[PDB]
Amino acid sequence: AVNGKGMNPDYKAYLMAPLKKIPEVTNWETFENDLRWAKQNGFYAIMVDFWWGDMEKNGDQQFDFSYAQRFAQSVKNAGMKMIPIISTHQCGGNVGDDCNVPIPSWVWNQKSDDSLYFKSETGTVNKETLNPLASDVIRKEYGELYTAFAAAMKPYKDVIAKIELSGGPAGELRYPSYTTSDGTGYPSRGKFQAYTEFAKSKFRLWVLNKYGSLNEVNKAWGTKLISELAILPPSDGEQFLMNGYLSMYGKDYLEWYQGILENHTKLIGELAHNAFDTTFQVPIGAKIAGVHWQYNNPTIPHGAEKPAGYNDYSHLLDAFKSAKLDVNFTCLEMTDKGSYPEYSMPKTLVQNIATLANEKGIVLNGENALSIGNEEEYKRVAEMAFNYNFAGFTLLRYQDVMYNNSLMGKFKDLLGVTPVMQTIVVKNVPTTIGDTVYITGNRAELGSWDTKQYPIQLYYDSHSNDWRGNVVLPAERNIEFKAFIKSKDGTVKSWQTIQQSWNPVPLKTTSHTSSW
Ligand SMILES: OC[C@H]1O[C@H](O[C@H]2[C@H](O)[C@@H](O)[C@@H](O)O[C@@H]2CO)[C@H](O)[C@@H](O)[C@@H]1O
Ligand SMILES: OC[C@H]1O[C@H](O[C@H]2[C@H](O)[C@@H](O)[C@@H](O)O[C@@H]2CO)[C@H](O)[C@@H](O)[C@@H]1O
Ligand SMILES: OC[C@H]1O[C@H](O[C@H]2[C@H](O)[C@@H](O)[C@@H](O)O[C@@H]2CO)[C@H](O)[C@@H](O)[C@@H]1O
Ligand SMILES: OC[C@H]1O[C@H](O[C@H]2[C@H](O)[C@@H](O)[C@H](O)O[C@@H]2CO)[C@H](O)[C@@H](O)[C@@H]1O
Ligand SMILES: [Ca+2]
Repeated sequence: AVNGKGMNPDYKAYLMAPLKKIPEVTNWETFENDLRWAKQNGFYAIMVDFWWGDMEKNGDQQFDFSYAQRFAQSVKNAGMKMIPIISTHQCGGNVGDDCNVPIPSWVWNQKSDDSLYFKSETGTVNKETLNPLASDVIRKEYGELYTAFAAAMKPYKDVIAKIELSGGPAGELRYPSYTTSDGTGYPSRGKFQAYTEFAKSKFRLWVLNKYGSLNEVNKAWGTKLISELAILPPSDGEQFLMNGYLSMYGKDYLEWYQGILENHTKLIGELAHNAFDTTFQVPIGAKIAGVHWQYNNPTIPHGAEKPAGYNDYSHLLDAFKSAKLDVNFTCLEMTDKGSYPEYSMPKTLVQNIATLANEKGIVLNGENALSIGNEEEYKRVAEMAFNYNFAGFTLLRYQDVMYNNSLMGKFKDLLGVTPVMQTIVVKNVPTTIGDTVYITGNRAELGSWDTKQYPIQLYYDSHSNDWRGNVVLPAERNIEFKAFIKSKDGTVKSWQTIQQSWNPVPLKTTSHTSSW
């Protein structure tokens, strides 16, 4: 893996449940059998949406966790684990959505202003999820929902492996900047979503709080604003994305804009921890979308990410570390293109997020953005997952492998692996002062024969005079590998004479000794 390390010893594969409730797909008996089958193919747990629209449909404090409870019961009967996603967003309307579960209708009556929803550059209103600006309403509702959920699911604490929170549209921490109705669907530029009166008002106050008075504002922005009312979000999102973002106004606007999501992250992280830490004691995470289009567009750089709220990923991730939330990213199955007209760079994006997350020490999880119908995509996921220290991978979605045996088989081999620590020993290596020995092999967990970025470093043993090291490997899979020497300058000097192999890697920890 990167930095001479191996794969993450805690890696686990999860299966995304269907969008429709199980009873709308099959019966519980078959479901339990499907779970037992998934478990046999390497899946540790099933991740599932529990919609707010279902749990608190009738009215405030009128909860119904019966479906959730019945679901967990079958997961228990099947000896599986589950990861509930407390989906406080709407189901249906997004790409590939085969459902219709809007959030409780009554929640909208809690305000007379336009503080609860979103409004785009061109006036399009969106109600897929509560506007994170309404932190007072969010604190109350999420707070009550989370605590009610914890109590209702207490009997199933043993089958809950982790809990995922919904931070916005499609359960992702972002603004609803790419939608059909707003004319911003992939792969077009996104539209800023801060045009409600309430949003304008908050930005205005934030600016004034930062500089004190209009005069200081004008001084900092180098503008000639006539009055406080002239402080507004961009009038033209396209011109703003073309070069306005470069000005001091631009930087302030984007800071505030992304800042709303960061504060939201801290808020739900606090509520979640207060509600679950004692009862469940399981990790809590949230999702970051993979807005890969318009990434390298020369005219409107990062023209899709910025409107979505993603301007500075480093700063964004700090909010996660701060809230004590693990991160779940996507687009692990895609490769870079970067050509007109999509200017898509998903892999570069993933590499960047992973690196940042690793540096900050944030537990990293991932998913595939679109359905995978070919083995090649599994390899892409494997390459990313096993070389950038991912702790978990969730496959979307259930039916794709559950009803396709050959596909399910390719996943078991490539992704449904169980990491096991093994000792690799290499004798008689003709190393000279300055050299270091690494191993690289055929599987992604071994760098896929890469000597540049992913080789796994070994350590010299001055007592037995050989090179060794404890490496994490995929249990019960066949591997081939060879050690090689790297110069002080990083040049590959030579390779082990004969290619080694382990068919397969044993399930118990032991050692593989070979000679140069
Ligand atoms: O709030 C000040 C001003 O902001 C916007 O104008 C920006 C523009 O969006 C940027 O692209 C760049 O040109 O800087 C401008 C500010 O000098 C709003 O369009 C405008 O209505 C508002 O007064
Ligand atoms: O639903 C949010 C979702 O949006 C994106 O998915 C894209 C997909 O990558 C494109 O190929 C095309 O199908 O449009 C989809 C929706 O616009 C992100 O890739 C994904 O990370 C994000 O969760
Ligand atoms: O291209 C990857 C390749 O790596 C190994 O082959 C080495 C070989 O062991 C060295 O003696 C020398 O020939 O460099 C080769 C790499 O170009 C693996 O043995 C091979 O299976 C793998 O495809
Ligand atoms: O059930 C999980 C969520 O699935 C959809 O959202 C996915 C989307 O299908 C995928 O293309 C994107 O890359 O990731 C999101 C987030 O997992 C539904 O639209 C969501 O409502 C569900 O929560
Ligand atoms: Ca409530």
